[PDB]
Amino acid sequence: AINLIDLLHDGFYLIFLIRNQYVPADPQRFREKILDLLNRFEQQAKKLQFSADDIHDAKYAFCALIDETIVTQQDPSYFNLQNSWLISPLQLSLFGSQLAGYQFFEILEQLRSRGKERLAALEVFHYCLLLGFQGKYRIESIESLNHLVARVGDEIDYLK
Repeated sequence: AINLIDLLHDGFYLIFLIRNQYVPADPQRFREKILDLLNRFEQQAKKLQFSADDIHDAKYAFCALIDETIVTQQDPSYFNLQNSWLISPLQLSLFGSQLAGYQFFEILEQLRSRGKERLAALEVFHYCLLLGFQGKYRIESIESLNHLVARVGDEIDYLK
């Protein structure tokens, strides 16, 4: 009954704080807190017997989401947290990737297709979309992204 969204409950709250304009007092202590929460999340998700791909893709989505929340911030208070983060964004540090804007949506299309068998992973990718992740849709039309969020949400409602 515990979900992958619930294991990331501590990590998503810190996403919510940055969205809510809270600024970490210590950027590098903030970053090691994220890394330890992702290992906690993995150790706990592995013991609850979630598949290695579900664990991998939930952490991937959260890292794509935390990276873009931080880098898109325009208010000048975030200037020191952005300057320490851009040294190594977690997409690049943990996955060697800079293609998350596109590949988050490739992985999402794989999970929509797998439906019930990967629905724990797909609930995470939907929740990253409700907490502001845009990726590749930021420069394309944005209404296209709301309709995508709406129907992935519908499919999750349907799969229950």
